[PDB]
Amino acid sequence: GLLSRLRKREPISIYDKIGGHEAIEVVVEDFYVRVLADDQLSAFFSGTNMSRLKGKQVEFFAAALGGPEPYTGAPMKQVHQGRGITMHHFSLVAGHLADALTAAGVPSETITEILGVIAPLAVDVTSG
Ligand code: HEM
Ligand SMILES: [C-]#N
Ligand SMILES: [K+]
Repeated sequence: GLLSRLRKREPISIYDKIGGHEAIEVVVEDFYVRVLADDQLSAFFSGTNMSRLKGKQVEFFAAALGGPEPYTGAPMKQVHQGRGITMHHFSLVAGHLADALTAAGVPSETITEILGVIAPLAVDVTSG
C-alpha cells in the first residue's frame, strides 16, 4: 500500500496521488459513460462486452499509473490492431479520459502527467 511504499522511501506514484483504486474505478466508469455517448467512437465498442472491458481497464490503467494491480488482459497491440483506430480516434479518447479525471477533481498538471504516460501507448493502439 501507499503507507508501506513510504516506509521504503519509494516515491509516490500517480496512482497513489490521484486517490488509488477507488479513484481509478470512479474515473474508468465516467470514462466509458463519455466514450459510449460520443457517436464518433461509440461504434468501436458495438461488439464489446463492456463489463469485461471495464474490469480489464481498471487493472491496466491502475498498473500503468503505478498501482499494485495485476493486469489479466491481453497485450494492447494484439487487441487494438486491425480495428481501424486512428490518431484522431485516440485523441478523442484521451480527451474523454482527461475530462473524466477533471470531473473527479484531479489537478490539471497531474492530468497532463497521466496523458504523458498514456500517449506513448498510441504506437500500439493506432492503425498507421
Ligand atoms: C491508450 C489508450 C487505451 C488503452 C490503455 C486501452 C486499453 C484497453 C484494454 C485494457 C482493453 C481490454 C483488453 C482485453 O480484452 O484483454 C481494450 C480493448 C479495446 N479497446 Fe482499448 N485502449 C485504449 C485506446 C482505445 C481506443 C482509442 C479505442 C477506439 C477508439 C479502443 C477500443 C477498444 C476496443 C473496441 C476493445 C475491445 C474489443 C473487444 O474485445 O470487444 N481502445 N483496450
Ligand atoms: C480501450 N478501451
Ligand atoms: K484485434
